[PDB]
Amino acid sequence: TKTVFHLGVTEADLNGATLAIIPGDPARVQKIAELMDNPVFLASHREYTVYRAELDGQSVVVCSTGIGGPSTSIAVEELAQLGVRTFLRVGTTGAIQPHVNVGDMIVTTGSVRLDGASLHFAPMEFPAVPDFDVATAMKAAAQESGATVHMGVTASSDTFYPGQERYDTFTGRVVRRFQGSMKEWQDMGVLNFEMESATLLTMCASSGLKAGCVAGVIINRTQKEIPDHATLKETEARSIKVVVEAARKMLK
Amino acid sequence: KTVFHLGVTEADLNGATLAIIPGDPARVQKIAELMDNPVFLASHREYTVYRAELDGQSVVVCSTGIGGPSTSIAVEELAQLGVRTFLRVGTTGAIQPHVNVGDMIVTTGSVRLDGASLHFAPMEFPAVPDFDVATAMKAAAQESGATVHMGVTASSDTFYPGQERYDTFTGRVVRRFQGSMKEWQDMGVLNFEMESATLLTMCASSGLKAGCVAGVIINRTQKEIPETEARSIKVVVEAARKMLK
Amino acid sequence: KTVFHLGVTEADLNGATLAIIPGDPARVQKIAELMDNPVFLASHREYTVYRAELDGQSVVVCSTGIGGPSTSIAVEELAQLGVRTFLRVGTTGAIQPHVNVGDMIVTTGSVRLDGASLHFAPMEFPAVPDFDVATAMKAAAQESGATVHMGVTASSDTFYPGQERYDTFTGRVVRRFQGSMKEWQDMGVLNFEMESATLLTMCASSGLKAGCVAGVIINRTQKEIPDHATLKETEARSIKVVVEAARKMLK
Amino acid sequence: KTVFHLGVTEADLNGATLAIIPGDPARVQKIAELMDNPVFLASHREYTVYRAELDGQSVVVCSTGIGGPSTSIAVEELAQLGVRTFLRVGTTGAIQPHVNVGDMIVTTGSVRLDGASLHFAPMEFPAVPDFDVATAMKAAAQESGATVHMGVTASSDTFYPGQERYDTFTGRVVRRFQGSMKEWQDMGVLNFEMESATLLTMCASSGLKAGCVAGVIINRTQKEIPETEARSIKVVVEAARKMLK
Amino acid sequence: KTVFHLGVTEADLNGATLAIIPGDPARVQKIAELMDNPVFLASHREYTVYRAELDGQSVVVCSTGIGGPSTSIAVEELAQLGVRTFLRVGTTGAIQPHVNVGDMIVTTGSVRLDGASLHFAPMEFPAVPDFDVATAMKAAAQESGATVHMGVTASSDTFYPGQERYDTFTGRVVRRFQGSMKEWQDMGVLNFEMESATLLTMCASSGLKAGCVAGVIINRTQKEIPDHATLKETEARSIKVVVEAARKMLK
Amino acid sequence: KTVFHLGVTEADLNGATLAIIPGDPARVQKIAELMDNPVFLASHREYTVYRAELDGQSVVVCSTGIGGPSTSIAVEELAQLGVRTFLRVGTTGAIQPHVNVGDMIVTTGSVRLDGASLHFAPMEFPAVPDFDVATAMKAAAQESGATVHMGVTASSDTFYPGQERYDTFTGRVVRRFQGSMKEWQDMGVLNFEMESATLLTMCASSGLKAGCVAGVIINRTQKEIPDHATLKETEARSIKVVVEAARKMLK
Ligand SMILES: Cc1cn([C@H]2C[C@H](O)[C@@H](CO)O2)c(=O)[nH]c1=O
Ligand SMILES: Cc1cn([C@H]2C[C@H](O)[C@@H](CO)O2)c(=O)[nH]c1=O
Ligand SMILES: Cc1cn([C@H]2C[C@H](O)[C@@H](CO)O2)c(=O)[nH]c1=O
Ligand SMILES: Cc1cn([C@H]2C[C@H](O)[C@@H](CO)O2)c(=O)[nH]c1=O
Ligand SMILES: Cc1cn([C@H]2C[C@H](O)[C@@H](CO)O2)c(=O)[nH]c1=O
Ligand SMILES: Cc1cn([C@H]2C[C@H](O)[C@@H](CO)O2)c(=O)[nH]c1=O
Ligand SMILES: [Cl-]
Ligand SMILES: [Cl-]
Ligand SMILES: [Cl-]
Ligand SMILES: [Cl-]
Ligand SMILES: [Cl-]
Ligand SMILES: [Cl-]
Ligand SMILES: [Cl-]
Ligand SMILES: [Cl-]
Ligand SMILES: [Mg+2]
Ligand SMILES: [Mg+2]
Ligand SMILES: [Mg+2]
Ligand SMILES: [Mg+2]
Ligand SMILES: [Mg+2]
Ligand SMILES: [Mg+2]
Ligand SMILES: [Mg+2]
Ligand code: NA
Ligand code: NA
Ligand code: NA
Repeated sequence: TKTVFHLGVTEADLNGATLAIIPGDPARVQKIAELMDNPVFLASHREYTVYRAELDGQSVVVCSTGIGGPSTSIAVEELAQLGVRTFLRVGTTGAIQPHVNVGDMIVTTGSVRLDGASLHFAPMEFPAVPDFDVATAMKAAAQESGATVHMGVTASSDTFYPGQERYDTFTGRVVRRFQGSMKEWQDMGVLNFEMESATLLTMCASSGLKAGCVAGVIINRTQKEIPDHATLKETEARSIKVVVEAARKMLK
Repeated sequence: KTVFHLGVTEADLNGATLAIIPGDPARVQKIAELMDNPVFLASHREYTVYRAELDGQSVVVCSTGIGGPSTSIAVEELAQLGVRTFLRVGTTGAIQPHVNVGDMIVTTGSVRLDGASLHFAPMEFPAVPDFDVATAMKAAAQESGATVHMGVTASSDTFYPGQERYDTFTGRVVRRFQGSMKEWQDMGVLNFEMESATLLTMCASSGLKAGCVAGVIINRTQKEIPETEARSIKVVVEAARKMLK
Repeated sequence: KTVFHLGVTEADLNGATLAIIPGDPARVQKIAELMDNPVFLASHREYTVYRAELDGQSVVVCSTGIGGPSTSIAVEELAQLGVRTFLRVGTTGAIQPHVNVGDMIVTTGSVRLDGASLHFAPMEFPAVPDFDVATAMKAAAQESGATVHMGVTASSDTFYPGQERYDTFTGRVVRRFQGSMKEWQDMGVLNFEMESATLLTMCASSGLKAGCVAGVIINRTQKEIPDHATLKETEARSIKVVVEAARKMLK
Repeated sequence: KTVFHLGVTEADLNGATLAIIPGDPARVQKIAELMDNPVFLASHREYTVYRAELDGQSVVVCSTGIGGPSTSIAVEELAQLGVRTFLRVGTTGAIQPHVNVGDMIVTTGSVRLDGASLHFAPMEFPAVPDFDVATAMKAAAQESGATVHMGVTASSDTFYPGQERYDTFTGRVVRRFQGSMKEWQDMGVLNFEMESATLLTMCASSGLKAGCVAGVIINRTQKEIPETEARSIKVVVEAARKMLK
Repeated sequence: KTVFHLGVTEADLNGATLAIIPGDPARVQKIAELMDNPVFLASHREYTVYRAELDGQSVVVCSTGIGGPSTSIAVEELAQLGVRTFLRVGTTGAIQPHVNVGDMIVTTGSVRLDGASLHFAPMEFPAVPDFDVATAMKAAAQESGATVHMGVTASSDTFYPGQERYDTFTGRVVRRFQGSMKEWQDMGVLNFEMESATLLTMCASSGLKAGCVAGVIINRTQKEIPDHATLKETEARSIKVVVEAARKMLK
Repeated sequence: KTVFHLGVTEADLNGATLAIIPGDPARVQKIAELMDNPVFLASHREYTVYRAELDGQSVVVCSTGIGGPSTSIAVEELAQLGVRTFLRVGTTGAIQPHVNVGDMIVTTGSVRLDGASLHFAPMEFPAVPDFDVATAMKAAAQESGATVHMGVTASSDTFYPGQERYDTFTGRVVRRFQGSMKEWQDMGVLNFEMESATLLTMCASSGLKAGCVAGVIINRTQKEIPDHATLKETEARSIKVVVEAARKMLK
């Protein structure tokens, strides 16, 4: 009966939803919801915009997370309090491998925990791993969209800048831990950087929740060509089509 | 002349070198309107950005979202655009029985229960505010008539297990955080929030001046889950006034 | 042309690029004989090596011994000899009440309670299998009629304190591991073994494809002493499964 | 009721709740004589203890020896005897080019390159001074006419490799500390000393007020191997005066 | 009365309280036959176990396999069966230019580059031998005419990256271990092997006496390919030495 | 040069390459006077420095103060002046019931509960004595007639919480140290002091020879007060022992 503190929704508001799609950007919430039936705005507070919709007759929540594990952890927790058990993350990513192209899609098979919030759920030795059904559904949905799909490891960083070894910054400095790190992850086969998967996957895998992450590649750190506008727009649309279809696969 | 997330240019800031950085995008306009000629600049994601004038000087107000990661983006991008001083305001849960709802806390150092701070400095580095900003915040807070506590803040990457909340879906907390609230209480830590460790470490190690003031809206010795906010933002604007040179 | 420990050459492998890597040297022949033309290659230390053919393709079977360190040597040396895909089968103790003796587990990620994984990637790197291998193992395991669990495996450098066993010489468990079985249980961890963290981390960070499948021999919430016929049936099914998983991985 | 190391009783302190804690036992009498009625109490090991009176109030002066471990014993045992406020004075090497020999530094937070701080709080906890003490030290240092810097201090369990000195027997520095001076410099750290991390962490986590002020006697951008000390103790006594009320 | 892996019972050990624990199963019989009435007890996995008699006292010889994890099992199960003293002999690669191939090393402490030691004691605990065992080993080593070095051994969960070997499948060494051989050299570390940290930490924290002696088979500052006659001489001497160290311990 | 803290020159040491390093400045003269021609060299801060002659050879006696940090300065500066061997003597609290006040402990390895050791070697590195110094100290200690224990010492940067003392101002002990005394006791640790981890790690990683010997004057497990005579005898015996250990180290 309670209204969760941050998301401002009740369990009844979710109309029985046990699955949530959790993009990063609040603006993307409506966009995902309208790919389903009967999208209804529930609430917007802070970075959390929440809609409900229906997919093959089943209630689905779409809720933005904001950037980063901390804000993601709140949304996932409060949704879980309200009965959500499956969380499908969709979000943009920078690829770091030359073979991954802008417009491709990555389904994370495990995340490098370059975050802090994951540690609030499990010690570092615990794997930031998706639920296998979710990863499988995301792969299938991504392939069916016509996308080129990569399964692999994602580096999930609490920062956009030094943790992704960006030097074009105010200080131009990167702390010792992250100096040379992009090359190290590249050499280790890591596909991409984003900022939420380690927290999400660790939290869920250690809490009896099913989670997975799919991402559209919007830049490649190894390509000094500017991503074409059309490809990006197409990638935006494809990513959310894919996550909704992955949700469909998870429901039945 | 652009930044990746904030959607504003250096020109948009009209020479501002100080930012007030609340967490909640909805607080941005409220803070801006406490100043002169507030102007909406941009809103994208958790980042709503206004400018206003305070004693004739441009000040930026920019929300951070919850947590170190989104905060770190805002601070970096504001710094790219010339901002050098960052005044954090927000709400907080006190963990000391003598710190009351409505009191204000000015953080003298943060327990780094975050990940992003480590992306700027190793854990041994202190998450401490710039002394002038802390001084200005204490003065603004005290001058307002508030009851003000200076001290250590536990700054957590989570709202729930890292602040040892149990009224949660799993109802459990990982080993590291079991008993942690009592430990911080024993150690004299005043309060929990989610951004100061990142902000203070990032800034103290990057030649930026930062500080945090917080309004206490719950006492965790009383209960787990929750006018103070209005008073806090008046205080931070006065702190900004004191920082203006 | 030579490796330091395995005592086999690239030529001995006859072009094999896939290895099945059980823990027990005695299991190697058993696995090899599920395939065509099994040939004993070498046995040195804990490394017994056979080759066989699966649908006309050479497959190597090589034991790892117990633990990440000896596993890491075998994987490295096999990789030097051209092996790129590693299918681990091994016995395991389940820790979840709902995971029954005789069930099978395919590891989706390992809790890195080992040291050797850190020699390949820092702790934040996930000990996760190659998705194709995990998919092949799940399919093989399910097709066999087994009850199959996908999930997290706690992978320990010890059998005793790191798996929170107290019935030991000292009866002591270091602080780090006191209460750890309950913690992993609460976190949904399915089982304990002693090699997957090393194997999965090493491979995932080295451009090698790896996965682990295991037959549940005991459940820690029940008894430590397995029933002989049950164990035998589980072990036989597990090696049939890993061979079919290899079949699925063949190109 | 005589503490294990310091060789004094609570009665010996005549109600003092403030201590000045230099490192060198020889400085103890020198600080004490800046106050009224200095009396020698005890000398054992590196711990020389005097009492004196400052504006009518009893103050203890107690040396710490070099390093967190010996400092921790002195602070603990003084605290057992009623001391609640600890003012550290000492010498320091600056690592910033703009900080000059003769300048003073008031530590706003310490990089915890020590071990004893961890015996009081985990590394995440900030080695930060009490704000009142830091404020009093700044004011006292300024009023002496000293050039004063507020900022972060790297506090090392060694004088040599932990301060990245190479003119040593081995001439080498362990991986952790190779390039560390430059890293701290880049992060805006002002100086190196050896006690503040322990002192500040211990006190901040134990309900004790502490701060550190230091006279710069060498600039490490200039050389490795090293009036400043006279003025420094004047300043710390004046900071003590400000703390009393 | 039984154990989980070694396949021997307390009765099988005939009251032995001392074990010689080589790494290689094939070395077990070679050690046992230097004593009286050697008898094969069991061979399961990497664990080959013999008993013999030394000056009228039963001694067990039990291989460990490679690595701390398999070693920890052997030590634990032997301790369950009454063994209290563990003498490790094994081959090693020296990293100091002044330590020659054919020299012997008695470990005075190990750099804990392993994971299993942490399952017995946190990292700050010293991986230290029992002083009587180290003393006996030094004496035995010296009496054999060997050139003997007492000092620190780096004990790695891997043979390859943890010993900073680059001539590998990936040719990569994780950041932690890049430059590590030079660091250990500069710190006076004598040699690398893969079990002593686990063994010494486990034993020193569990009321068991342990020590490690090793013959230098290669020097990393020289060549990786040992000369056969030199290697054979060194290995023969090492097992003679460890049996004499056992004699000294049992006196 | 005159070293910065110790205030002595190389010439002042008259060729000494061995130092006895007690903690307490007041103990320096007492040790020096057990030898021939004791000469006061300097006193600054916690560093009182004497020279004396032992069998015609110059020996330095230099106090360290309490704790690794001040110890590290003294060892470094003496090493700059040619000192290569460092014999630590002091008193200690035992934590094992079988260790009696008046017994002596020679440290075979230290639990690194300090910070300064990390400034010389990472935590994995063992805080272990030079074998010759430990051997000499054991011999000197046993020849004195004392009961001598060889074993692990817990070396703490604090006297209070790091030794799990609760009779303190806050009565609080941080999580890391709660239950730690029982843990070290169960791991066979003999005693607590506050310098050995730093000293041993520093020296063992820097090509310096060091060891520690200590007289037991308190036992944390015994609720009886040791009498004056015993304590006096123990203090005197400890320094007689360290000087005899120095004699044994002279070349
Ligand atoms: C392009 C890119 C996006 N992201 C994530 C961060 C934000 O959440 C979002 C937009 O930048 O996508 C990265 O983390 N790294 C990248 O290189
Ligand atoms: C009331 C309260 C707020 N906060 C902070 C974190 C977020 O920035 C914001 C909303 O929860 O306030 C806490 O961290 N803990 C609390 O108990
Ligand atoms: C039954 C069982 C096996 N194992 C693994 C370890 C060895 O690799 C092998 C033999 O015990 O199986 C465990 O790790 N835990 C268990 O509970
Ligand atoms: C000059 C100087 C002093 N100190 C401090 C530590 C001791 O407390 C004291 C003696 O060196 O002064 C440093 O740590 N570094 C320095 O460079
Ligand atoms: C020669 C050599 C052996 N060893 C150990 C590992 C194995 O246990 C055994 C065989 O290689 O000896 C090393 O660890 N490093 C070496 O350089
Ligand atoms: C009695 C005792 C002494 N010590 C050491 C610390 C000092 O160096 C010296 C005096 O207390 O002896 C301990 O560390 N613990 C003890 O229990
Ligand atoms: Cl998004
Ligand atoms: Cl806010
Ligand atoms: Cl409340
Ligand atoms: Cl097996
Ligand atoms: Cl001083
Ligand atoms: Cl200078
Ligand atoms: Cl061997
Ligand atoms: Cl002493
Ligand atoms: Mg660098
Ligand atoms: Mg618990
Ligand atoms: Mg059941
Ligand atoms: Mg069942
Ligand atoms: Mg030579
Ligand atoms: Mg030679
Ligand atoms: Mg506790
Ligand atoms: Na956010
Ligand atoms: Na001292
Ligand atoms: Na093995």
